[PDB]
Amino acid sequence: STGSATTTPIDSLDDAYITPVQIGTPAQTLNLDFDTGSSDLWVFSSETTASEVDGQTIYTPSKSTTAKLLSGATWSISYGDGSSSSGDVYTDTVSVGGLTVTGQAVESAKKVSSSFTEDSTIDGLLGLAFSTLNTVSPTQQKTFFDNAKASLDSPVFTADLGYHAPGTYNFGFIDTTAYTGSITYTAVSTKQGFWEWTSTGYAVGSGTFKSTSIDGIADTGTTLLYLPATVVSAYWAQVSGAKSSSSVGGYVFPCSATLPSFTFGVGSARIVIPGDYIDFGPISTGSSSCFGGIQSSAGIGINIFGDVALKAAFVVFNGATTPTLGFASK
Repeated sequence: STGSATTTPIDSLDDAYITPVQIGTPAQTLNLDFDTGSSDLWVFSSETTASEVDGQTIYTPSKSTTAKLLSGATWSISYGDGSSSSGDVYTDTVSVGGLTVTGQAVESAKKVSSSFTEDSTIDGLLGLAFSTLNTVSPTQQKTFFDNAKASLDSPVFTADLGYHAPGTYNFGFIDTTAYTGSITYTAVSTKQGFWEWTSTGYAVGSGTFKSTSIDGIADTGTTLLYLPATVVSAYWAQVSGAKSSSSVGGYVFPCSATLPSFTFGVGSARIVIPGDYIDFGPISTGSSSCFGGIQSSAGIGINIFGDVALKAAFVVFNGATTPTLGFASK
């Protein structure tokens, strides 16, 4: 089997991407944030505290003839941005882009933190990291990909995120029309539950490439590119007036600037992030200070190849017995 679904930016900045997902019988379609940095499929629901729902579409298990309470199971997750959610668990039929999994754990939110309530466009998350990170207790549950894997034509999914445009998540096949050149594959460590890999270096603009190992995670659920402070300082030093602002929470730059590109290494290959992808717009409405899309990972404890980096590439998440990641230009 295969599936193919379009993923759409939630706003003009590509702060996140939503993909329609069919849950239950008859189908209830919710727009979920596909997150290769976590491993829970959770949704706003008929059980979510009413004051914490503000425009989201909810899953109502009592209206699904295939829903079943997973008796005794609870979940609770906290994300790197400080947001969180928790609740109980149903199993139900879940389909993405024509690919169907029966018996998928659908984690129904009883509580969500304010940033989830405040984002009316995201109806929940669909985790695509390794199932070892799934938070369901006392019986840990499998991700949608893990459940689908054996049925797929090939045990892979691909992320093709757009810059200020829709893109695609494919399951079970690699669309050879969706990228240019060849795909370079690189080793993955699953020891922390992430799609963790080692970039071979970077360049700023037209500058020379610096060969240096940068361990980090491929995380579709993180907006920005978070790298070591040395690398990030070298980037922003090429932008007149750019500075790290403790009050804003990272590097800002004059909105009048033209940003340089940023290149990262994948083995001997190179992925180029155009400068425009690094512009996250005014820090507050009408400000001439703009927020940077490359930020320091110092204090986060891990480097994160988030959407800013991933959207510059066609990315293969290879879930073969020994997982690997593939990157191609596009």
